[PDB]
Amino acid sequence: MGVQGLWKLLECSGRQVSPEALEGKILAVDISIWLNQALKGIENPHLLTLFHRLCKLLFFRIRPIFVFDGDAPLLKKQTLVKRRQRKDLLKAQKQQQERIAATVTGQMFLESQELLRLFGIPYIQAPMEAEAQCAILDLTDQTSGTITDDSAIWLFGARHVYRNFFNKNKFVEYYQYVDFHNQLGLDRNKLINLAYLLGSDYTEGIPTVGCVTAMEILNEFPGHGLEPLLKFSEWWHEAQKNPDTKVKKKLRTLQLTPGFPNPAVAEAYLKPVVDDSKGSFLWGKPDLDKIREFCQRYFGWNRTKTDESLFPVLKQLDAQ
Repeated sequence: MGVQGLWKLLECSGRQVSPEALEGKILAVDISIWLNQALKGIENPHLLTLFHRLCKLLFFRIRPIFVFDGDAPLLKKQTLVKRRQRKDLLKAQKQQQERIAATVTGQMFLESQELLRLFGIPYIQAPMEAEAQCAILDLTDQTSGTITDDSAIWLFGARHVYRNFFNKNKFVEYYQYVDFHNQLGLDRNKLINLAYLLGSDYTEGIPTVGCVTAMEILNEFPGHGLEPLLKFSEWWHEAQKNPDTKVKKKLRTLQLTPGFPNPAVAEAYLKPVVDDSKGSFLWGKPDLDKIREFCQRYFGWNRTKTDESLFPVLKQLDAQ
């Protein structure tokens, strides 16, 4: 999700840790990555995965806050419209394609929230981007960080990220921004400029521009904030207009969108819509009896089958 493979660049800034390290931490959990994965495709396997995942969290005495997406921002809605209409090649025919998609994500929102309530796990509906709201819970010190596999959080200014926390590999990667800012020399603004080139949810990139081509462009036009891309654009708009060899001749062959770099994109990552207010989050003891019913209704699980998974979690919670 987000950018094509920003994770590849950050590999070397990631300490591996044991789930046991996360014990006691308040952590934002991004559920929107799960919702999206499950939207494509045994009955209710999405809920089963959520069920297991919740057990892992509570078993390791993590106090998670689930964050669901609010309204999609303008740039996102626009870039999804261009890109879906670039893949194909009536006006109310796609309006029905978005209405069925909106009920399916609508049920899945409700089903997940039910399960969370039952496990005493608090959730919030972010205003805009969950990732951004998770990022601001991070910055306000309301969480000790975010559990997500979406590299986008970094662009919304996340400090602490736990990645691959739900994997068949089962090595939890812990990243802090501070460590990749010092060890790979990669700041927030550089990561944003990379969005502009590699392409993101807020902007399509430049077609033939990979991790390597992109980094070359930022090293070729050193600057602060958006300056590097502004100089790149100026030079390119000037090495187009006037028809004498130079090292980064590769760039002359690239063809960018007219308004690039549109500062609206940087603005959306830098000053996103979020709830800065200090919230009162609570954590309930899981309603064993109501989870048994849920598992009966959704998985067709007898009590015992539910109990097999649930008890180890509960007994594991009743030590400090």
